[PDB]
Amino acid sequence: GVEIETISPGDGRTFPKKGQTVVVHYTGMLQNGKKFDSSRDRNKPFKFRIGKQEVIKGFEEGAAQMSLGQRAKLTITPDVAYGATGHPGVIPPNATLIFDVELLNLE
Repeated sequence: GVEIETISPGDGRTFPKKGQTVVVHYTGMLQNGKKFDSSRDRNKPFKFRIGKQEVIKGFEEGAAQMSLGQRAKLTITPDVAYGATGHPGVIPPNATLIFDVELLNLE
């Protein structure tokens, strides 16, 4: 599953709903802190819809637990990331992933 360690608190009133577009900045890393993806490096906030499987299950689940403005570290185990396969070239098999996620807006 997903564990969340808060970095900055959110507002505690605005949580993502099912189907809702959330806008985040994120950095996706392997368990050693090696970055494999970052919206920050693109200078473009990333949008996806909660519960529509547009991102890995753990990312979606983690963001659903966050309130607007919150920044959190998500620890995501392989069964809710890329599993035993992994992502060839990108994510090794059975990889635990760490995402630094900031919830910037809900649409």
